[PDB]
Amino acid sequence: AADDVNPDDNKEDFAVLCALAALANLQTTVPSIDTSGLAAYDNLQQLNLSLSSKEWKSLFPKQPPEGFQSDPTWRKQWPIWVTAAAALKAENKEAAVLARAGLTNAPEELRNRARLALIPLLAQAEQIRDRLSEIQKQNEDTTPTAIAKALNKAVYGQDKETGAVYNSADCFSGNVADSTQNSCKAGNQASKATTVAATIVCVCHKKNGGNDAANACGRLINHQSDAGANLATASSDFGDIIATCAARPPKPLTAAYLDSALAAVSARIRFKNGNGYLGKFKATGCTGSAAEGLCVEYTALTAATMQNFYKIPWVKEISNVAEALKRTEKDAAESTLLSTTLKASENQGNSVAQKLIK
Ligand SMILES: *[C@@H]1O[C@H](CO)[C@@H](O[C@@H]2O[C@H](CO)[C@@H](O[C@@H]3O[C@H](CO[C@H]4O[C@H](CO)[C@@H](O)[C@H](O)[C@@H]4O)[C@@H](O)[C@H](O[C@H]4O[C@H](CO)[C@@H](O)[C@H](O)[C@@H]4O[C@H]4O[C@H](CO)[C@@H](O)[C@H](O)[C@@H]4O)[C@@H]3O)[C@H](O)[C@H]2NC(C)=O)[C@H](O)[C@H]1NC(C)=O
Ligand SMILES: *[C@H]1O[C@H](CO)[C@@H](O)[C@H](O)[C@H]1O
Repeated sequence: AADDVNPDDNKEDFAVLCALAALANLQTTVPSIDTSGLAAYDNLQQLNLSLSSKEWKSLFPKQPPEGFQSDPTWRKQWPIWVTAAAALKAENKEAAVLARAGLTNAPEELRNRARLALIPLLAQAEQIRDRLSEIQKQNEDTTPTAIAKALNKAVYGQDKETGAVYNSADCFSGNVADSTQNSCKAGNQASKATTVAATIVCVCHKKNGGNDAANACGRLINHQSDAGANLATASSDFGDIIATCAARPPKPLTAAYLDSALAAVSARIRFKNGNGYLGKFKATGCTGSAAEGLCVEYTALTAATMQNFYKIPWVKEISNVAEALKRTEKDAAESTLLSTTLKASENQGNSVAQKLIK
């Protein structure tokens, strides 16, 4: 019976699935967009405003005044100016701005020369700040909570940040089917095994009624019960199986780690007779019977249609997280430098008075 599903025959598939199941209820840090440069630019805007004429200061309203409501620069800059005016209203803020810049009690001629000296500096800093602001916006949905929810959808079919647990109603799309064979199919019209947890049930469960493949996923599982007939009571058996797993992903979670996990699974799916299979398959279907199979049947999956594996909900959710992280990793690294530059521009602005006095 070497060709039947025996204890440990799905052990290596189970190690890969355990790594994926450990993405449930995840508490990870994400790569941080360094936005300290936004504050540095705001400080430059405040210095610029402080040094401006009484006529300019008088402008500061929800939109530019009549005559400028359609000027594209005023439309762009209005909220930035308004924020600077508001921040300068705060007790002793303007005095602190001027002191940092060497412009306390500055003669009027010096205030004007200083403001003019800031024109090229601010023009250089604008596009740097605008890129940093764009990165912030582009990445604002790459958060620990959004990742946890997506990964809990992947593992357990539960769109929640924490407290996700095995429940067949959520782990199998629409709950378990009439038969194990139908429950353990994914990608077909009647796709059912749409989570990592359902995949583990299908690849690892002990069916009731004899001729089961208990301990296919490892001899150290203590199957205290079974999955029932046709997965009717899979939850108790899943608890025994998952108790043997304690994979931990790298922290912070990376796109590379997630991509490597999906590639590993992809490299293990085997094609036979027009379907793909994860887990040992002998004949008939992925039924939980030792002489048939303990597997997921990727119905109609072939090497040439493998793109469809990436549309299965769990795979798509993990892929989406990986893609979000892939972008945020790079944008976080870019933002470090944008922010350091903007802080450097603030320091430059604070020095122009020394030059001009001399
Ligand atoms: C630091 O703080 C200073 C103030 O101390 C602030 O300066 C102001 O910046 C705005 C930037 O848009 C300047 O706006 C221009 O204003 C002229 C008209 O100027 C009169 O009116 C203002 C209103 O109070 C007075 O303060 C000023 O002294 C003048 O009396 C407009 O003609 C300009 O429009 C052209 O440029 C825009 C781009 O800046 C274009 O979007 C617009 O379409 C216009 O360009 C087109 O027309 C031009 C024909 O003239 C042509 O040459 C172009 O090629 C194009 O075809 C603009 O609205 C304002 O004057 C500045 N004020 C002072 C006192 O300097 C800085 O902005 C602030 N720094 C930063 C980085 O925030
Ligand atoms: C698993 O159970 C099925 C259905 O009873 C049987 O056909 C196989 O021989 C057994 O291994």
